Amino acid sequence: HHVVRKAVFPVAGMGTRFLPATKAMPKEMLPVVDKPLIQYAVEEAVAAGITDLIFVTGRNKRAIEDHFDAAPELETDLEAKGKHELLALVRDILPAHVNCLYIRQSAPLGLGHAVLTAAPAVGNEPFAVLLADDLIDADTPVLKQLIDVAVARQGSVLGVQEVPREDTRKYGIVASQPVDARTERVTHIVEKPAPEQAPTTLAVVGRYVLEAAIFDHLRAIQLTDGIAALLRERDVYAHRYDGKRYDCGSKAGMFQATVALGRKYHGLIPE
Amino acid sequence: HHVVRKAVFPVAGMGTRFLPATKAMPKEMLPVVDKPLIQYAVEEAVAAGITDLIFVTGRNKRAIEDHFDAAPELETDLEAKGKHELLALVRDILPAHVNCLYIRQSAPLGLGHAVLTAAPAVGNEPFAVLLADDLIDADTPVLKQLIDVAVARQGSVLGVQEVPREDTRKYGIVASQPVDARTERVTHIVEKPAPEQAPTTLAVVGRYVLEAAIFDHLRATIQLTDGIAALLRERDVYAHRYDGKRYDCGSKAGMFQATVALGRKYHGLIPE
Ligand SMILES: [Cl-]
Ligand SMILES: [Cl-]
Ligand SMILES: [Cl-]
Repeated sequence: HHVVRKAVFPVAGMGTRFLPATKAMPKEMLPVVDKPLIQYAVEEAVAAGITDLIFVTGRNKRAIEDHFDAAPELETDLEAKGKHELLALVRDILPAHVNCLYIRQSAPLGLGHAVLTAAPAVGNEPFAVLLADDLIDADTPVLKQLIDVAVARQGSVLGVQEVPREDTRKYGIVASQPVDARTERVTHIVEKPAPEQAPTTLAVVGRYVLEAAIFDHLRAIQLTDGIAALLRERDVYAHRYDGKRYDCGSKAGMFQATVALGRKYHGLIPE
Repeated sequence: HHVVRKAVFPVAGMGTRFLPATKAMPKEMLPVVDKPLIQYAVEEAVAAGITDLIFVTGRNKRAIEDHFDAAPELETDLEAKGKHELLALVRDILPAHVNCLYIRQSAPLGLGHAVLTAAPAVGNEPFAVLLADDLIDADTPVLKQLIDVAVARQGSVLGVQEVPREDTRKYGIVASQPVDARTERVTHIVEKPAPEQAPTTLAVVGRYVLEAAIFDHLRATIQLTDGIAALLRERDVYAHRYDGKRYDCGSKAGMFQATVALGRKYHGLIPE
């Protein structure tokens, strides 16, 4: 039976669109108001039952490590000033039920190589993948929505979003047939199809629950290629999750996320 | 059938005996001539067929990571300064089939906590543990000697050696009975006994092949010796008198003698 307790977070984003701010920190450490992108994704994963966090690092790996590892000198300067809500902000980033490990990717070779880099830490277990640039604000954690489908259907699950047909050249797009109102069986995947040639308008977003059989298909490359090959052996579903995704891969999308989440969680309003 | 492919290296040694040098470097990064202690132990593990290296770090974890991760600017400065045979000493520390991952221990709480810290990376597999302060110079990698026993006899294996009775306060000491001329079946283990009350003079050194059932005994409630003792009650634990010379680099005296001896053997260095 399916138990998903490990999650892989590629956190070596170069973030060239955000240079020079990403000169000394990876893209996934840039904050939305007061919280790095990667912390939203970690909080989602932990809310969904993940206990083993696997960070795949690159340049400036220290920004990631220093964020999630304990910081005694900080907690010192904080509790000497009797700051309890603030200590909890730092110390309690992770519950004590949760552990992290770090693996350096050999070179920036894309998401399929980042996932394969995590194999020694995953073993022969299904596992999650979360791309922190896809900042999802949802009433129920999206990874949990995906895990629940993966356990019930017994297969890998890709998170998908309905997108305008005119925009399909921006995304990986599934070819799939409905099996219920939100979940589909995937038969093919196509990267950046022309709008009139796209098989659906269901775009892959950066939330995956993958069976460990994927690793052998990544050793045979791109993650979409490894999933395409996985389908020929095992079951792969897509699930149109309930939630609002902010694409923080662009400055525009990162800016709208700051506005929207600044408003909703911080009562910040533009002049 | 036993497959040992993962090895845990606790590398958060405070090395208070070596302060101030270990202020900004963990103890396991101190070099013996031209090589950090931890690289000798990694090279033994790799020669023994280990492919997944698991470093349990603490303070100054950066020195460990930067030593084993790639360093492109150094291959640059090497190519500009003229060297090229030096590239192999740097790029080729690890073979291409070997990977490293880093877990931070939650606090310096002893070897048993350090082993348990590696549990998420090891899973339900037998695994090796190597303490880099125990620098071992052997014709055959000691970890290989122990893994071969572990596979043949289907149990955990502690690396052991005879020590003077007077020194038993420094070691975990096994009570055991012989199974062949080098391997013993462990019946008990005692942490730092008084010389006159030590059950034997067979000391555990820092090489171990442990079955994954040890993790649950390290969670049951903290010392590695207690985990092994509990493991004995349910599973087989052997001790193996390995072939090789062990230098106790945990003291300044033992690190000094490793530098003199390996200086002589491998670098042609002789006190004047
Ligand atoms: Cl640094
Ligand atoms: Cl310690
Ligand atoms: Cl634990």
